[PDB]
Amino acid sequence: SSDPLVVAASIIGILHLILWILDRL
Amino acid sequence: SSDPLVVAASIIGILHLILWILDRL
Amino acid sequence: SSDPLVVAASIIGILHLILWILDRL
Amino acid sequence: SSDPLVVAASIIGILHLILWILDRL
Ligand SMILES: [Ca+2]
Ligand SMILES: [Ca+2]
Ligand SMILES: [Ca+2]
Ligand SMILES: [Ca+2]
Ligand SMILES: [Ca+2]
Ligand SMILES: [Cl-]
Repeated sequence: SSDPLVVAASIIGILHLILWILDRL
Repeated sequence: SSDPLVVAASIIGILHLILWILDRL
Repeated sequence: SSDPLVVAASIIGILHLILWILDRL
Repeated sequence: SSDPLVVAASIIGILHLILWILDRL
């Protein structure tokens, strides 16, 4: 388990990557 | 809970994203 | 130990960096 | 505490930011 702040940041990071990929495709 | 180093890095990462967004807006 | 989601995000982040480096080299 | 992999990724992430800043300055 992780700090809820870290879980939040990890999710935001992944969604950022996904949106970036979709933008370029 | 997380290592204090990881908590620090997560906060820095989020603030980086926020500042980037504000810069572009 | 960390949340499996955070472990996943950390791995993705590192592989992203590696691929970026290889792309530029 | 965190998974050693996550600690490693957090350190790499921060050093990446620092080097980027120094490069631009
Ligand atoms: Ca806490
Ligand atoms: Ca420690
Ligand atoms: Ca933990
Ligand atoms: Ca969980
Ligand atoms: Ca492990
Ligand atoms: Cl963690």
